[PDB]
Amino acid sequence: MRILMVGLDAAGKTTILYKLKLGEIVTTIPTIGFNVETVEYKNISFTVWDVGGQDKIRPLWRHYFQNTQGLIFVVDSNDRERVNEAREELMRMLAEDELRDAVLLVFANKQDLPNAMNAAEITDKLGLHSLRHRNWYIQATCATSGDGLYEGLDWLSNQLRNQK
Ligand SMILES: Nc1nc2c(ncn2[C@@H]2O[C@H](COP(=O)(O)OP(=O)(O)O)[C@@H](O)[C@H]2O)c(=O)[nH]1
Ligand SMILES: [Mg+2]
Repeated sequence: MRILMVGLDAAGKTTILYKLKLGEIVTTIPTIGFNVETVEYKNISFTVWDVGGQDKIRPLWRHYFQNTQGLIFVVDSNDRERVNEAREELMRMLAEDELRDAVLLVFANKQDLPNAMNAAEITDKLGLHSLRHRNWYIQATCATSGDGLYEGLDWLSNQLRNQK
């Protein structure tokens, strides 16, 4: 099954995967620049990738959103420099029908980081403090140890299957 674990560059995508261990990741280069890591094997299927509009205008993203039922948002809580880079992509995932119920799994790892915004504004400059109604979920995620990952994956799985 497919859950699009979206996230910026160096957020934590490869680590989470390092744990799950869906087998050496085939990191090929589809479009001049746009790389996608089809980390899809067995029950789990993660079409890995990064942000960037929608490549050099190709309907592959749409076909992903259409068939996908999952939604794992990994927010480099630290990257406070490009902060809105997510909001920019998310911009489309706003109205999009294909991904209505799809539970957005806000894995907010890298919060305790000295660089990142102070403790309180952690969930501020993100916009997840006021944005409600949308289907989402956010718990303290520690990929290194493994914490955060459990509650997230389980909650998502249950919600999606149960909601319908
Ligand atoms: N200090 C520390 N480093 C992290 C954290 N989690 C992962 N990183 C490291 O940051 C780097 C980028 O993560 P990576 O998995 O390669 O990200 P991806 O590029 O977005 O797939 C790797 O060197 C990770 O080990 C964390 O919260 N604390
Ligand atoms: Mg990669």
